[PDB]
Amino acid sequence: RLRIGITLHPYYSYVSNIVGDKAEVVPLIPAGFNPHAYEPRAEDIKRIGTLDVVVLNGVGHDDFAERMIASSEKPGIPVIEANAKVPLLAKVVNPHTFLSISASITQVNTIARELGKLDPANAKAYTRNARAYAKRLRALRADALARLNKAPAADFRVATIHGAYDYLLREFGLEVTAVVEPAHGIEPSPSQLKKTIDQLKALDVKVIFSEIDFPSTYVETIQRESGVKLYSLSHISYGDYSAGKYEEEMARNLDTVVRAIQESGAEILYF
Ligand SMILES: [Fe+2]
Repeated sequence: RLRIGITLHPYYSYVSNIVGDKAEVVPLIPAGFNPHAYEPRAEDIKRIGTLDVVVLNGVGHDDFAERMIASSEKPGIPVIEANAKVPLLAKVVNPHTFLSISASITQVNTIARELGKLDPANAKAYTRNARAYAKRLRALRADALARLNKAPAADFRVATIHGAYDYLLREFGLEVTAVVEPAHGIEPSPSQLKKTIDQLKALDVKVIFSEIDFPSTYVETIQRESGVKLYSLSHISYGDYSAGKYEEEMARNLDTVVRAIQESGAEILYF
């Protein structure tokens, strides 16, 4: 029987939906911890010794896992690189591939394929379940985009605190004008925040996508100084691990974006 290690919350959703009850899904770090903050611990490193495989993002969102494997009782534990077939943006790679439907479909497939070689007695079911999960994801996207009447206007500029939504917004045909955090998971300095606030003003940035999971203080200040409309998105990293979390949280993100586009594209009449 298979014991599969996962690093982030969406990967628990991918692996749980591929295996069903044919394997155990084992989170590497505890639920409740912020994966950006998490500093490898003794008990967590010992757990790797109980695993057979570890499913990694490996593009910059689980470096802690690559480190905790090297100090484990299994330094040469079979590793699955979930983003092996995923086209990335932009040495500076955005690791938030999991906050995109098409990028998730490629990761689910890569995972089910590689798990199939490790457990050949269940490769049939893993392929079978990956097609089932993908269908639920394609429809999730389809329904969100079916609620969008008009495409955003030429002047529809968007900004985000965390550099996590470049992949999500790509599926709407949108680009992020500005990211408030200078580097991934790095809080800006007051000098940095003043320049960002100055750039959102110069470029007439319409909406700002803040964090639901681990919010920032400086958000009210950005909203105050620039008059930009605030909307919140989920990195899918807070609380409990579950099979449904990814598709649950993701559908909300897709409707927040649909809401943000429609709330700008508000049509009036007469006189
Ligand atoms: Fe992140």
